[PDB]
Amino acid sequence: VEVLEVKTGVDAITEVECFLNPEMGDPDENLRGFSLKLSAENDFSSDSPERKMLPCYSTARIPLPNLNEDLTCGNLLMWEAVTVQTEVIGITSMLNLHAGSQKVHEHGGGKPIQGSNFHFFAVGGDPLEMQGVLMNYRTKYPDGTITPKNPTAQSQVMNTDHKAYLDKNNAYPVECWVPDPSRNENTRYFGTFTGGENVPPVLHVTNTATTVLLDEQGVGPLCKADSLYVSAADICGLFTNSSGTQQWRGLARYFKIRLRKRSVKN
Amino acid sequence: AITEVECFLNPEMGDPDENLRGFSLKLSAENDFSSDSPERKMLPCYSTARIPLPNLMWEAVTVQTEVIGITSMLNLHAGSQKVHEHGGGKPIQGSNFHFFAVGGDPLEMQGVLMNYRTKYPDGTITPKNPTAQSQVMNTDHKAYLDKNNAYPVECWVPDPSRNENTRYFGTFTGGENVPPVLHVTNTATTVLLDEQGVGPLCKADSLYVSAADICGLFTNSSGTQQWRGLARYFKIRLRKRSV
Amino acid sequence: VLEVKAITEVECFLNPEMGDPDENLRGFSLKLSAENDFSSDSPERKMLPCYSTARIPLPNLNGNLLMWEAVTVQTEVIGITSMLNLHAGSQKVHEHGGGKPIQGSNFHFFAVGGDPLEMQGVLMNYRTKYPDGTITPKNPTAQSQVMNTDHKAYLDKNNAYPVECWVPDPSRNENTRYFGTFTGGENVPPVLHVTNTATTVLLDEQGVGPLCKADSLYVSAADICGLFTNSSGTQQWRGLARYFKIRLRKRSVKN
Amino acid sequence: EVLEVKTGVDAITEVECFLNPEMGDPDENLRGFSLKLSAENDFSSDSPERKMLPCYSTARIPLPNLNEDLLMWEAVTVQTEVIGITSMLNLHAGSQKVHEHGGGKPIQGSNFHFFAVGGDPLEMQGVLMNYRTKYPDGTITPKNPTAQSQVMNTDHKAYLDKNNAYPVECWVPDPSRNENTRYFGTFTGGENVPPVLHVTNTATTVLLDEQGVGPLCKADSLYVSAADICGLFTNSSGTQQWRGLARYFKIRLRKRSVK
Amino acid sequence: VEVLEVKTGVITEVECFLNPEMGDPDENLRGFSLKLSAENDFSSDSPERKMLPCYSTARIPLPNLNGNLLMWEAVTVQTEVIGITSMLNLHAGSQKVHEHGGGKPIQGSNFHFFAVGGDPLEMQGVLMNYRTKYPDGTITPKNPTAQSQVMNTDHKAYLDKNNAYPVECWVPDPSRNENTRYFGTFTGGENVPPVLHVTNTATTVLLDEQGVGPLCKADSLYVSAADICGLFTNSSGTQQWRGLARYFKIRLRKRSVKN
Ligand SMILES: [Cl-]
Ligand SMILES: [Cl-]
Ligand SMILES: [Cl-]
Ligand SMILES: [Cl-]
Ligand SMILES: [Cl-]
Repeated sequence: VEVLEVKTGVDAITEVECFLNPEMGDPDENLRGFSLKLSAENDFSSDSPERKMLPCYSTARIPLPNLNEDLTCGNLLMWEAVTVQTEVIGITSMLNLHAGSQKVHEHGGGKPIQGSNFHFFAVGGDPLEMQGVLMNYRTKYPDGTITPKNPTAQSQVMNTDHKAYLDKNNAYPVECWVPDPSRNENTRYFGTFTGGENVPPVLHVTNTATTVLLDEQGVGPLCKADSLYVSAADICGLFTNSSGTQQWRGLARYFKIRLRKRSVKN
Repeated sequence: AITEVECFLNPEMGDPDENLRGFSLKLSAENDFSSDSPERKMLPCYSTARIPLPNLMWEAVTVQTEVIGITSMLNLHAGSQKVHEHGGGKPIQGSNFHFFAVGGDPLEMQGVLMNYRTKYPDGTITPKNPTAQSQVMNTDHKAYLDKNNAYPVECWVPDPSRNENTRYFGTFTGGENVPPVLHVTNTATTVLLDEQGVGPLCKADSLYVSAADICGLFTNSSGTQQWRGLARYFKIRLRKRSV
Repeated sequence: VLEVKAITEVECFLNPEMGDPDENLRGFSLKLSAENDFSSDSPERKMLPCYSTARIPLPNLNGNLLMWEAVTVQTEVIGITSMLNLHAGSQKVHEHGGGKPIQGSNFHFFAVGGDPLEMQGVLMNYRTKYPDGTITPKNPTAQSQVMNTDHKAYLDKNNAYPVECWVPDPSRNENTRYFGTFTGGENVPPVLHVTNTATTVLLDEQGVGPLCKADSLYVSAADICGLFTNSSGTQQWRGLARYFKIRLRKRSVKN
Repeated sequence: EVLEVKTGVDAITEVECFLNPEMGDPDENLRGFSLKLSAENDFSSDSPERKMLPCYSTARIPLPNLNEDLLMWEAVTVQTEVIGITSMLNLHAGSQKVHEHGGGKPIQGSNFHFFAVGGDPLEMQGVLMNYRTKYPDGTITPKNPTAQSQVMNTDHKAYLDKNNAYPVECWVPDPSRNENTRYFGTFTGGENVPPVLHVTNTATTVLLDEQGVGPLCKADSLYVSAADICGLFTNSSGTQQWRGLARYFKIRLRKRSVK
Repeated sequence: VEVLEVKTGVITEVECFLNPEMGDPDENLRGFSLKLSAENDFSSDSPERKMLPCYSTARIPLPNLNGNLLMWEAVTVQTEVIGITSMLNLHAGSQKVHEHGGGKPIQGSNFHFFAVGGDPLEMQGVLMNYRTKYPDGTITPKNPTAQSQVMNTDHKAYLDKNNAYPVECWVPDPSRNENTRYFGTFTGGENVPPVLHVTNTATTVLLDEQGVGPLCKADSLYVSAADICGLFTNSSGTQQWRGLARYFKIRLRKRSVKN
């Protein structure tokens, strides 16, 4: 994390940068960035996934410099997030087809990472707000995860009881939660899910691409209590081991966020 | 002057028992066209809701919408057939349909059938007195989407010759191995204004939302297959217009 | 072509013409044969999808004259959700599985003009012996497998011009606008969109749309959605109807 | 040096043509196809037959004669599409059944669609899969290639100056040249690649560069070039042949003043 | 440097064809990698040097232009992959798709990347397997840990040597590269079709949001690339990366700066 006062004064611009690590499970000390091997074919009535098999959302709160020296003034200053540049880091590491992966056929190279993937990021001045949805409401989730409380069959579609803040890194399983479009007035989020056994990962990098965070009235997220929130999930696909077992692979996400000072009423 | 309303519309995939809400009954295959009698719980239907408004007319101006719970398909540990020996479960994939409508009147639909001789089960509303022409265009088959969980998706499409007071959007992608591709963002808005700058006008102080979101097929360990659907969120901005 | 002068709307649903092998299978073709030698390729009539077309008469408005000018079209394929019936007739994807979706080669095409669509003949196999009731390239040669300029036709009859023999002619059609997409392959997914919010403008670079020459408006289409695979393994083309809503205006022209 | 566009009577013209594909044409009945594909030749003994090799198509269109000593014809737009795309809906003839009782296999697999419009012949750069390929009489291929010819060897410069002679697998348009040509190509490779081809008489490609100047036709000649390999046709035996289709061009030109 | 106005008056272009560095296992297999190994345990993963594609780079020298000084500024780049049609050779080396069929197209995982800057490309290391033992002649992350499989900020490198930095080890660094523009797309998968476009009508603008392009502060311009097109499958079943050269044409102008 770096917080840089690029310019000071009324038109002050501060740039925050950070690399958010993925939280795929990390089943042992040497497989950081991967999940535990996937189980299959568990009956809905006895589906008890292991902690390290479940990728979770990544998140961090980044403290910003205090702007208000007199807290009793009629007008106070807040940091306002105006743009974000972001990309997934280490995509070329998937070109290692010599280590660990099942050969595609006899005498062939290793099988590329492929299959279902999810790429998501958010930037806001409050924690990202999430809605819970489950494949199977009777899944017994493991200690260390935070998942929908008292789920019912309705939790497999929409159960409005399942509201949460993404307020803990490596705790909210990606399979249980989505960003909540009925809330998040102070966050911009973006995600794409692509499902399937053989789905090719497609990932772009460039330092020339910027996303604008301003709403239709020209206001970006406002950093409450001088806190900027970054969230991500970048499940790149499934790594298939020589044995045939499969593990999720994730990669870190870079953020560069440009902020300006907005005057608001107390 | 301006008001916003929102709704989470649940999918109606069939719901074969109390536990399998959001899924259909397992799919039958290979019925002859002359003896095709599908069970009610096997047929996804269109979802719809009528949203009352404060009582000039309310004009629908924009809609924000997205499919809810897409990441739930990352549960590959529960119920699904292994992709190979020692491998994880098979992702939901295959034919899918994503559709929504916003209107001041119920959605107007036209009936088209794969097989006109299909015997549809009690509880569904399907084209009446179908003929072979019902497999192409039979203009007799007009309906209003006036009941939730009743009009099967396979029997009905939005009618482009009507719907003067509704805007609708859908995409059908067919095939066994088709990957679901779903995007979420709170930064996308669809403007509902026509070329004259006029949106859907809510006739009896009612706003109509409609959806179908069949995400693909879930393959059980045994090889059987079931539709999986997801709820759809709507946030509609309305303004008052005099008439 | 002088000033614009007033406004009328026509709409039509054009049925597909996939072959219709019996009275129950409207919208399908006869099952496909395979592996006919080029020297003995005699397709049956009901196996061959043809272009759909209709002529829509308009009011007769007549030194100068007035003509109906086509300005915009809204069009879409009708019944796309019918392909979610995987219980009827289709081969199971595997044991205990649902039926196989319609998929594979598809062609989606429409045209709007004030003359019949002008077409160019091109054939896979020039030696194909086409059946009675079809209108195909006359006196074809090896060159008819590439470009043979002899093969000019008007789409002047419904359910007669096989889709496999004919394409819209880009060297002609001055008074028609046409649009088509061919996607080929064994397992290609059908992808079809619907919305009543999309309009195709028919005006050319000078703001002039198709002009209905003898008070007739022409619509044409082909919407082969893919192949339907029966339990036996036999395959049939499946097609769907196309809707047209065309807005016209009155235009002054010199005689 | 380019001056003002010239307007007036006869300052505009339009030309059109159809360019036939050059896929090999293995016998008198198989126009538009290649000879069946061989496979698995060692790089040291790779001798493709003439009729197995698709070649670029090209033609020169004469324009109304302007005095070369000052005006030149300037190509402004081109309308172009592939002709006969629906012919691939013939699945009854020649093609291997997809399975027992099934229809024939569609044409699919690797494909290349390319066109160019210019006031000079298209300038090409040679690149080879295998520098040791022994090309047959009747083809013009990179001369005296080396191992470097499998990547970039700048000796391999050629003009597309002969129809049905330059194999598509040996040559690409040269981005370091072609100051007076606009070219456009897409290669898609793979066994099962679906052909995707659009037609419409409403789409135009503008040939003007960033200064608003199109190709200038040197001696009242317009050069058109194309390659449209649509995929592989699979015979019932399992053998495979390239299938190609003709391309139509309609080019609009204007007179431009020069010095 | 404080950037002042563009120096106007009676702009230059430089160009380069940058060769791919796929490993080149012998004198005849320029542009390919060594055959790919598979299934090496993470604890004993020792790739041979000729199996590892590396980033390509070149330095283009420029003449010095000199209170206010002048520097060359890169405004636009035209770039494309060279030799894409070479993949239509399905007769040489590749395994037949089925009995009596043609050869298997190049397909599978591919990466296409370029950069243009006034300093060498700045890179960040990320590994599939931190315990990989890389071969002599490669430059790879130093003292990697488990954290090196996600983000380890210690792994910073300059692309300061051609055919040395393995593609699999390094990515352009978005936290640096203030004076370079880079662009890349990774497409992974066993059977991914290559899709490659060529046209001389496409230009990438290298100006930033203030209208300033990369500045050649030490009178040098840097081009960098990786173009792994896919995997070639030999008749034996073995697989090799295939790469192709990348063309660059960069338009430069003179920019005044404060000393
Ligand atoms: Cl909860
Ligand atoms: Cl009815
Ligand atoms: Cl004829
Ligand atoms: Cl040469
Ligand atoms: Cl390092």
